[PDB]
Amino acid sequence: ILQHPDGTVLKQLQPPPRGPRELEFYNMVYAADCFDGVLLELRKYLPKYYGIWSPPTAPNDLYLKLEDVTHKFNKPCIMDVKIGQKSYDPFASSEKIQQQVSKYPLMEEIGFLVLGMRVYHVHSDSYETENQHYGRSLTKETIKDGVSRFFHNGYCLRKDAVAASIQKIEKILQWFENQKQLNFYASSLLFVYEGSSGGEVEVRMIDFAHVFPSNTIDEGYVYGLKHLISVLRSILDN
Ligand SMILES: COc1cc(O)c2c(=O)c(O)c(-c3ccc(O)c(O)c3)oc2c1
Repeated sequence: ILQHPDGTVLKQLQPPPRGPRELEFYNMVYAADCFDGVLLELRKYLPKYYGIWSPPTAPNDLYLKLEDVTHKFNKPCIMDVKIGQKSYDPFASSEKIQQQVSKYPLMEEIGFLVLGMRVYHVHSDSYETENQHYGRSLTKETIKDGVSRFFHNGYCLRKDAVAASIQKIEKILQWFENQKQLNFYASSLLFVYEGSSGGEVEVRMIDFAHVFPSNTIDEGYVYGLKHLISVLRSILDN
């Protein structure tokens, strides 16, 4: 993900079929002639999309030009959380389903997975980062404390950012409770708050290489959001 100074990032398309599917998702949602109310409302929760991009001398090399959701922050604290009970799509082979469930076998039980975090610590004027193995190590016994770490700045728990995150997730949940036309697999929520207020908190949906047409509620995604809200809610009692 290449960061441009003008507040928009360039996300390289994943290899096929994943990159192409993510391009068609953004194109569908941000279609200039779209008047589907479900899709127009969905735009509120995604990074703004500026179209396909490639370097002038390299039309082979495909990127999505997207809003940098951290741009308005001075010391952004960033957490990426995968949502859903299944991290594989409805058309995966048995081998791939097994590979995806083995990556984190608690996905069905918990409904979400912390992919990484970058947290600003006030006393040291520095960041502490957690990679993919942090969230994959969390169980039902340790998910609450695992999530809490994102909101602890070295001297206090940022309950303002926790409460704001609940309020922003709730609008996303309401969108999912009022649509029956898309199911989202291996998609995420990007959380951002100000490390240096309630407070600039940004919560945005990202990662759309496995979004499919459907006739039903995305039950796995709803389950994940609800459980994530419940965990964040319990953190307010710390
Ligand atoms: C579909 O994918 C997207 C779309 C986006 O719009 C952003 C985005 O805006 C962003 O800041 C980041 C990001 C930047 C720096 C980090 O350290 C980090 O963990 C995430 O990832 C994105 C991914």
